[PDB]
Amino acid sequence: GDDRELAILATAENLLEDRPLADISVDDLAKGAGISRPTFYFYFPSKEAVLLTLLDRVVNQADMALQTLAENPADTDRENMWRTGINVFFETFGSHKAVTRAGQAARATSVEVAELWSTFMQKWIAYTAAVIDAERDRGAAPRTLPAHELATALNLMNERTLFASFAGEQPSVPEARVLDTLVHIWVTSIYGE
Amino acid sequence: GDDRELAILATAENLLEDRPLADISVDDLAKGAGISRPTFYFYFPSKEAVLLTLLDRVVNQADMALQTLAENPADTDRENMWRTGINVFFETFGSHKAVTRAGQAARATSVEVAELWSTFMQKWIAYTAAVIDAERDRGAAPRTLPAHELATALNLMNERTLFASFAGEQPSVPEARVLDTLVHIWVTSIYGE
Ligand SMILES: COc1ccc(NC(=O)N2CCC(C)CC2)cc1
Ligand SMILES: COc1ccc(NC(=O)N2CCC(C)CC2)cc1
Repeated sequence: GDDRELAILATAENLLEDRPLADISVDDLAKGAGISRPTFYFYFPSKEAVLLTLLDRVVNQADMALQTLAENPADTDRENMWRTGINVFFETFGSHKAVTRAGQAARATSVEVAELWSTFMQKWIAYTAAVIDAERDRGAAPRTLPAHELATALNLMNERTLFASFAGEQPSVPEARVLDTLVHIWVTSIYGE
Repeated sequence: GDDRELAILATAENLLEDRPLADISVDDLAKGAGISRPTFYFYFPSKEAVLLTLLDRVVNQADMALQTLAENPADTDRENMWRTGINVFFETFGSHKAVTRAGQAARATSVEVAELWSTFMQKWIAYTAAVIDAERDRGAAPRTLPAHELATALNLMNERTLFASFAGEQPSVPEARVLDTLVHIWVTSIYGE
């Protein structure tokens, strides 16, 4: 079970580097995984379900990395604190660009992909707002915008900006500049009065 | 010519308030415009071409409003200067939410829609960077990030945040909060050291 499922998922991630999900057949997935087509349908109903599982894996990888960071004591340097956090997403999604690209596109056509992304964005926004609230409570950040509203716009900026950078969209921030760009906007907007 | 073309465009904008372009037929468009199907094909090749023209109209409306603002002397109050500028996009796109929603979705499936949006984003980013550069030259803004990179992330934030707000996505900034939210992040990031 585990082994043939993992092989299908690995094959899908590899083929999505070359082409979009529309141009990948179940035959391609079964062939890559060394199984028959009917055996593929035992593990997944569709190529779309495979992408959902890949995206779920990547999103939970980012979330579990963020939880690991949240568990350790807080970085005493506020800019570095936020940079290490944004970097979890930069490195996790940047290490899975094909799944990232395909998953964002699938939000349009898949309610399960749209709901997965929504769910995790709400969790990441809530956490961001809780950190901003803690910074205000300790007198390290000014009481300016509603923290949850600020957190929402900053998280949406990172969603759009990181995906544009990884896809090489025109326009985009160069990948080698995007972490510095986003940290600057987070720190100035969280700590600026 | 002008009159039947305008009627098709008006019908399309009206029907997109009720449903997506996928659920609107050429019959629906011709019927709404008081023409036959074959007469529709004289003016446009597809329902997709109608949406392209609607989006083109809206994007050029925003751009021409921004040009009008760019022509007048600069607002002496830096926060108000940026607020009046962001408000051009808030009001223009917010007044055409059905075309906005349908056009953003069509970027996925239409190279002409994707190129239209890209073209105008590059123009708006260039203008933003030129204003930031002028603010630095006059000693009103600090020389922090590369202006074009800062401008790119701020414009992508507005793209994603305003569209989420107008679509009522979860998550989103409430529409009644989104202008204040974005102005705060632009002003703190442009003027913060
Ligand atoms: C590609 O999509 C996203 C990429 C990044 C984000 N969010 C973040 O960077 N953080 C920064 C650190 C914070 C404590 C949690 C949120 C959201 C979406
Ligand atoms: C919905 O998509 C966008 C909505 C807004 C923008 N950009 C802007 O707000 N401005 C602010 C003022 C500046 C001088 C030009 C750019 C881009 C995309």
